[PDB]
Amino acid sequence: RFVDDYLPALLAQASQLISSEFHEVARQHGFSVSEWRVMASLAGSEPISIGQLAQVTVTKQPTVTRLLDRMEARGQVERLPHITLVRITRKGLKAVEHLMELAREHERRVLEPFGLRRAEELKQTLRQMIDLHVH
Amino acid sequence: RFVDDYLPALLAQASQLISSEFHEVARQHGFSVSEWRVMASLAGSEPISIGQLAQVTVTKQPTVTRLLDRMEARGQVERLPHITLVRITRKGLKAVEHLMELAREHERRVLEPFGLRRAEELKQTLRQMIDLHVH
Ligand SMILES: O=C(O)Cc1c[nH]c2ccc(O)cc12
Ligand SMILES: O=C(O)Cc1c[nH]c2ccc(O)cc12
Repeated sequence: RFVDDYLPALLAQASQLISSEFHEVARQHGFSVSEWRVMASLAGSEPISIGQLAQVTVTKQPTVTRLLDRMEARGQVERLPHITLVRITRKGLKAVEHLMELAREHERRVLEPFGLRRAEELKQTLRQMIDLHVH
Repeated sequence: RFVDDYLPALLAQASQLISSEFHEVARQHGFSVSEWRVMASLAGSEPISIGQLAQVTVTKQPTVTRLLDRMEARGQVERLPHITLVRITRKGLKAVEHLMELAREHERRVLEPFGLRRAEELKQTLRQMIDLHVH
């Protein structure tokens, strides 16, 4: 059956199922999905462009702009001129650091049954695919 | 940097980038994303439940119900009693079969740089992850 082996369908189902699990934790800790993606993507990062942030958070750029309006109002991120760059603030980092710990724990549980070899192979393949297909 | 290696972010970016490429082709051939996912998921399949279809198409069940209302009106799918099951009709299969050929061609181009070993490993890992995390 086509869909059983079709790569884009497999990627999309695996992604939705694993992410939905962690999104429950994120909401339990007062975060929306979009807030979690923005703060976790900026944590430990150099300032990046709005376009880069939109790509990594898989969010449309106009949606990201509205999101940054309100996250900047709450002091969690800051927009800078270089093209507009964006960074997480210390307030945002302190707000998200425990959640990032929990995210790493959840990821470890998801990948443990596969073993280190298969887990690293999966992550490397995904990184290579992103770098080939990004615009 | 957290996000560079975080599995759910990697899965979601790879999935969005590869799928967006094929969605362009689907629209060029008169299909919406949701129509493509439903018809391709049902092609060659036994009738499946609305809940199963919602999971495989990564679409919320109420959205799927509205989608099936209009796809059934166009004669592309049919809802049956067993729990409601759903199948593709011959009209729907004829409408989507060429697009499925093009989808297989696009998938082959996406996976060719990785080689058969890495491609099969990726697909097997994704299938195993889906089967572990589905509800
Ligand atoms: O839209 C995409 O590429 C991702 C996707 C998720 N579920 C699907 C089921 C069938 C299909 O053809 C594609 C998909
Ligand atoms: O929401 C998800 O699990 C998927 C996702 C896509 N891009 C992200 C960037 C950072 C992050 O923590 C998660 C994600």
